[PDB]
Amino acid sequence: YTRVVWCAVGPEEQKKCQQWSQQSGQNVTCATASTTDDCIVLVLKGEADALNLDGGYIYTAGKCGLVPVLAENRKSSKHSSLDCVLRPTEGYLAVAVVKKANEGLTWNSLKDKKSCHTAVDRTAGWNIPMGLIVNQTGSCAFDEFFSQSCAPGADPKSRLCALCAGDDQGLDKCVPNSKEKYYGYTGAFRCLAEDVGDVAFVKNDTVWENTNGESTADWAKNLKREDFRLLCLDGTRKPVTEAQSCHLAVAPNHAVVSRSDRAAHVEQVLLHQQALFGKNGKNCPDKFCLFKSETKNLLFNDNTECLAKLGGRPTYEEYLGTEYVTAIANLKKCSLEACAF
Ligand SMILES: *[C@@H]1O[C@H](CO)[C@@H](O[C@@H]2O[C@H](CO)[C@@H](O[C@H]3O[C@H](CO)[C@@H](O[C@@H]4O[C@H](CO)[C@@H](O[C@@H]5O[C@H](CO)[C@@H](O)[C@H](O)[C@@H]5O)[C@H](O)[C@@H]4O)[C@H](O)[C@@H]3O)[C@H](O)[C@H]2NC(C)=O)[C@H](O)[C@H]1NC(C)=O
Ligand SMILES: *[C@@H]1O[C@H](CO)[C@@H](O[C@H]2O[C@H](CO)[C@@H](O[C@H]3O[C@H](CO[C@@H]4O[C@H](CO)[C@@H](O)[C@H](O)[C@@H]4O)[C@@H](O)[C@H](O)[C@@H]3O)[C@H](O)[C@H]2NC(C)=O)[C@H](O)[C@H]1NC(C)=O
Ligand SMILES: *[C@@H]1O[C@H](CO)[C@@H](O[C@@H]2O[C@H](CO)[C@@H](O)[C@H](O)[C@H]2NC(C)=O)[C@H](O)[C@H]1NC(C)=O
Ligand SMILES: Nc1ncnc2c1ncn2[C@@H]1O[C@H](CO)[C@@H](O)[C@H]1O
Ligand SMILES: [Fe+3]
Ligand SMILES: [Zn+2]
Ligand SMILES: [Zn+2]
Repeated sequence: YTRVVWCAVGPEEQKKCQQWSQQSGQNVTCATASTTDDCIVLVLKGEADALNLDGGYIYTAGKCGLVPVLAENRKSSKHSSLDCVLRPTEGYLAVAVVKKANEGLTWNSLKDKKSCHTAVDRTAGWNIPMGLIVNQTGSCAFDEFFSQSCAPGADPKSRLCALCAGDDQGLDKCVPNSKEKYYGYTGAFRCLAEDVGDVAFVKNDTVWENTNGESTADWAKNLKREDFRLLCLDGTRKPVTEAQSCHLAVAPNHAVVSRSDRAAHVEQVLLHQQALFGKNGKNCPDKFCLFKSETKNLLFNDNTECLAKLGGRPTYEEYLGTEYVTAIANLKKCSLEACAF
């Protein structure tokens, strides 16, 4: 009857997907690709049905005619009465984080310092910070601003990949999937924590989830929040508790995309799947939890409370908002109607 094919990016997501596939009685199955771009192509071809994406990729996917189905929703103070599935999403804060110990480093002295990015083309790790850097720089030269970086998905042999480490044994350097040690929110923050870079571009949640005992990963277990600072755009430095006054931008939540002709079908099965393995699901802690992967953010961010319905039936532009959509257009003149494929 109603069977959905999920697209996993890399071997670790593949493994989580296989687990979810087993436990769902094959109501969901898995396709695997090496990168997000490749997963998008599988969906266009019709060989995969769906995957969850950061806003940067929702933009790529959108030009290709894919559509947002459901969005990640995390815990909230305000909007509290409403059920998670119906509650509007709040977005996330993209911030630039540094070590307190690295004094006199401000937004205005980042020139030729070392940077850690989640990946190329992602919202907090790339589009926002580079969008800003290009704009206040006049130059589309973003690859020469930092002396060295880890920016997964850039040319392996460039300075933008210099700080990337690859895997266990040094392979897959700078691949934009979790084989790369410094990939994604967790990896970029690890890049800073281990003093590989001077600055990481992540979101506010990442700092709080890998400090003060929240993570039990060994590179993060001794980390303290007071040891970091946020860099604000006004040239000041603030404690991490101040993200609401010291952020680069507010980002649209990650969301599930699918081909438009499959949207309804994909929506139905996942609402059912989340009842079963979601945050309150018939079986989260006993058999399987869709929203956990021990801080690795596999398939979905681990802080996800549920996947929310989008009311207003957004096109991908409305979903990303005009604000962010122009930020991307502008950045992309550097490196108007298209679809990468
Ligand atoms: C940056 O990111 C970090 C990490 O995401 C954010 O911090 C996280 O924020 C969440 C919620 O925003 C926080 O949740 C904890 O909060 C309390 C602590 O015990 C727990 O339960 C509480 O429950 C009650 C009711 O459910 C409620 O209090 C009530 O408030 C009303 C009205 O104000 C009042 O009448 C009474 O006082 C009520 O009791 C609270 O809302 C609260 O939820 C939660 O279950 C949970 O433990 C996370 O702990 C926190 N994450 C971490 C790891 O620290 C941060 O907000 C982001 N900042 C910015 C700037 O956006
Ligand atoms: C890099 O550099 C460019 C240079 O501007 C910048 O591009 C864009 O900057 C503006 C921000 O989006 C954009 O202005 C448009 O937005 C206007 C706002 O709409 C108004 O809001 C009110 C408030 O509630 C509403 O009532 C109502 O919707 C109202 O219209 C809108 O009026 C117009 O569409 C404006 O054009 C500007 O057009 C755009 N400029 C260019 C060159 O495209 C990028 O954002 C910069 N990049 C980064 C990362 O900052
Ligand atoms: C796989 O598909 C369906 C999703 O609803 C589930 O089986 C359904 O169970 C209900 C109630 O017993 C029936 O009304 C449906 O008709 C059943 N589906 C069909 C068409 O056979 C089943 O739970 C799902 N598997 C899991 C574990 O996710
Ligand atoms: N509190 C907020 N302030 C400003 N913009 C927001 C906020 N919440 C969500 N957004 C934006 O709404 C857009 C989706 O309509 C997203 O791009 C997101 O950036
Ligand atoms: Fe993101
Ligand atoms: Zn703001
Ligand atoms: Zn509309």
